[PDB]
Amino acid sequence: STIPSSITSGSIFDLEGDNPNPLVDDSTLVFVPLEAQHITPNGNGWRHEYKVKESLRVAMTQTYEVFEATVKVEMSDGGKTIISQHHASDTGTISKVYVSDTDESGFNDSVANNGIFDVYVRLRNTSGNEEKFALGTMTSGETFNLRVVNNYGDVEVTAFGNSFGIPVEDDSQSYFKFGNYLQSQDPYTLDKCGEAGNSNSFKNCFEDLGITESKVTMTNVTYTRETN
Ligand SMILES: [Ca+2]
Repeated sequence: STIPSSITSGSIFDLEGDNPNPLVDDSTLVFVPLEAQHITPNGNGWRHEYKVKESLRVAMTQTYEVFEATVKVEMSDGGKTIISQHHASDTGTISKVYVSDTDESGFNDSVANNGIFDVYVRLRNTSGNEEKFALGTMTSGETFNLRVVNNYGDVEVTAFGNSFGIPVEDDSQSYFKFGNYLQSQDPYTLDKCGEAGNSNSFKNCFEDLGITESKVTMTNVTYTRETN
């Protein structure tokens, strides 16, 4: 199936990282932050992703959205990226889906820099605390199915046949984003590398971390959005 127009045309999503464009063909999206190298003032790395445009943003509890895709990940050992997330008005996050090869405990692998990436989700509950849940593991080159649903405040994520969801902290100007947001972080110590707003600092970080590859390919993509 071809990538929906809401994404390709910009009717719903704004692009972050113009070059190269993620649409490599009518049916494929390729996110390569090491090439797009898009930065934001508070970002901690490089990204290549789409975000629901500002004018359409409403509260999490005021929208029904469903994002689904076949996701292939090719990345160097030790890499860590966020491939989908619900962002809040300020600097807050509501939901985040990761593919990371770090030593953070609590997942199926949790062994830094060994080529086996943990795929998990972090959801911020109504008390403002994040609850994390392991979905599966994968090695570079593998593919999995991702489905994220925000049912008017109740967010659910499914991957590898595993599902987890809870009602989340509401935000009046929330917005969904997806793609490849590569995190500048040491996989062993989890310490952040680089300086905010300094692209060259992140360039050096990824070089020193040995992250020379990070490509998230998405196919069979679908996105539904109903705001009331
Ligand atoms: Ca690992």
